[PDB]
Amino acid sequence: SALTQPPSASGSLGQSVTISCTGTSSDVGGYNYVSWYQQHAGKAPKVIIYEVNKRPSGVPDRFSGSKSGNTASLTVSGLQAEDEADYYCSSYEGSDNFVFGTGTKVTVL
Ligand SMILES: O=C(O)c1cc(/N=N/c2ccc(S(=O)(=O)Nc3ccccn3)cc2)ccc1O
Repeated sequence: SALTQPPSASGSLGQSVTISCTGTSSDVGGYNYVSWYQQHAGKAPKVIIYEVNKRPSGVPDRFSGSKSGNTASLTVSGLQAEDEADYYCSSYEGSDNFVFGTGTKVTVL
């Protein structure tokens, strides 16, 4: 029981990176309650997106979410050096329960 994410992804500075988060019709595909977290090495996780494509305050406009079917995604557009980090998704999966993805390490070329 984990959501599927690519282990790693790279992009050039100023370009975009997209990270997918694939589950099933019982979680990612069944609800609009996908969240994304950014974690720099040895630091606490930052909430970047909730409810598929809502941003907390302080998250730049260049981070966005989308979802189609059983796959949600996070795009980091206008890639900056500080965007190098591990990124995790999560979903609601029914009955007051949540499930996390396995994480993607994003590097800048
Ligand atoms: O500042 C904020 O906006 C802020 C927002 C935060 N959002 N946290 C989350 C984390 C996950 C979700 S979610 O995509 O799972 N959505 C939901 C929605 C309703 C019930 C359960 N889950 C929803 C909100 C958490 C802390 C904060 O400070």
